[PDB]
Parts: sequence; structure tokens; C-alpha cells
Amino acid sequence: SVKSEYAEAAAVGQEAVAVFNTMKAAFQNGDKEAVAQYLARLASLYTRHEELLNRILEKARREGNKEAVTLMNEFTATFQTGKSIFNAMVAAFKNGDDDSFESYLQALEKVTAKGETLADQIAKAL
Ligand SMILES: Cn1ncc(C(=O)O)c1-c1ccccc1
Repeated sequence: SVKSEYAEAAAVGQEAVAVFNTMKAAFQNGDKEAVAQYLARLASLYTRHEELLNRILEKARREGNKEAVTLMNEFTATFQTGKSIFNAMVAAFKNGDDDSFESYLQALEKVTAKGETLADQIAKAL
């Protein structure tokens, strides 16, 4: 079902959360080789998550589930904000701009924390 498909999508998002927090520790410790690998892993987790969320939104639309479509449109929009900040973080790492990396890291944390009440709403709505 679309609801179980969302819980799977939710688990992929939580894998990205776990890897992200590990990466943040590696950044603080100056272990740039670990960071590089974790950023590659995160990119793959975010790409997967994004595609899964699109399939869920499209299914909700086909089912005529207006409330779930509304919430998923809002949630996917916020997802794109996090993704843009993530991509900027990756660029800051490439460029060796630790100040920008710290900034973007904190911004990505706040954007993700804000989107959580909506994330739980969607589970109930599907
Ligand atoms: C509860 N829930 N349902 C979907 C998601 C997601 O990130 O897709 C989440 C979520 C997971 C970790 C942090 C914030 C939201």
C-alpha cells in the first residue's frame, strides 16, 4: 500500500539522518576522508528518498486523496530546500570552505527538524 510505501520511505530518510550525524562528527574531528564517503552515501540516500516520495505523491494524486496530496506537495517542497542546502554543503566541502560547511550543516539540521510534524501528519493521512 501507499501507507507502507511511506514507512519504507520514512526508513530511508532515517538512514540519511543517521549517516548525517556520523558525518557531522567526522567533520568536527577533521576526518575529511570519512566526510567524503559519508557525503557520497548521503547523496544516494537523498536521491532514493526523493524518488520514493514522488511515487507516493503521484499515487495519492491517482487515488484522489486530496489531503495527502496537499501535505505531500508541502513536504516535497521542503525536501527540495534541504536538498539545495545539501548540495551547497557538498560544494563547500569540495572548495575547502569550512565556514560555509558549518553554516549549511546547521541550516540543514533546522530545515529537517521543522519538517518533522508534517512528516508524521502524512503517515496518518495516507
Ligand atoms: C516521520 N517521517 N515520515 C517520513 C519521513 C521522511 O523523512 O520522509 C520522516 C522523517 C524521518 C526523520 C526525520 C524527519 C522526518
